[PDB]
Amino acid sequence: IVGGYTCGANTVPYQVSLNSGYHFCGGSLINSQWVVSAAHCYKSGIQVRLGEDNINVVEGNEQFISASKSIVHPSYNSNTLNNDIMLIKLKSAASLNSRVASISLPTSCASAGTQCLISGWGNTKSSGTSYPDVLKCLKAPILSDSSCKSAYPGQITSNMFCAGYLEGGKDSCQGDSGGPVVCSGKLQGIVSWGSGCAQKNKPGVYTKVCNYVSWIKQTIASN
Ligand SMILES: NC(=[NH2+])c1ccc2[nH]c(-c3cccc(-c4ccccc4)c3[O-])cc2c1
Ligand SMILES: [Ca+2]
Ligand SMILES: [Cl-]
Repeated sequence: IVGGYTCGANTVPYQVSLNSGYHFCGGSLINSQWVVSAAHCYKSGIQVRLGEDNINVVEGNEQFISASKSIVHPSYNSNTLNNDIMLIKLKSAASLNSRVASISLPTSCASAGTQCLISGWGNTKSSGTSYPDVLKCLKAPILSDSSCKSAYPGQITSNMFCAGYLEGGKDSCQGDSGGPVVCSGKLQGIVSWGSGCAQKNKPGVYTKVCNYVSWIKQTIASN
């Protein structure tokens, strides 16, 4: 997260770190046995780490659970990143409490102007790499479709939305992919891509979760 602030330990209880010997992507807990992340964060050997703040120090509250299976959306396109969503089923259910809690899926999509909270352990520099130990937060608004399409002509599908600041300075970045974009207590987006990080007129692009709720529900119900 570039231009964000330190969240404060366990203030984002649905945030998870996907780990394979190092942190490579974020994710969101939506119930005690399932996590939602981005399809491009897929790999084998994923250990989901819940209740984290400093990802390099065991401080207490952490729950490390292995993924039993990861379900990449069948229509995921790695060249356009259209349908960049994945569901991860945990080997055992997590113990939910005040430090580990799930986030609700939306019933409707959000409107431009909605203020959301994006979090993650990704890079905090736009020009260079500086990875933090603790979780960073950023409050950012969803942009209108015209501004998004005007910024990325020909690359935005109906399953994506832009959120951020056109002046530059604040954005999600590498290491944040797969993580949550929460607005009014509902998970509206998943960190997907962007051109650089925090550059002027190049806002971040997120997977529009409201378009996948029936898919998530049906897939979980059958797995
Ligand atoms: N400007 C943004 N808002 C933004 C958001 C998420 C991002 N993720 C990345 C990213 C960069 C390099 C590699 C990966 C990557 C690739 C495979 C698996 C996991 C992460 C990224 O997610 C850049 C990147 C940029
Ligand atoms: Ca830790
Ligand atoms: Cl267009």
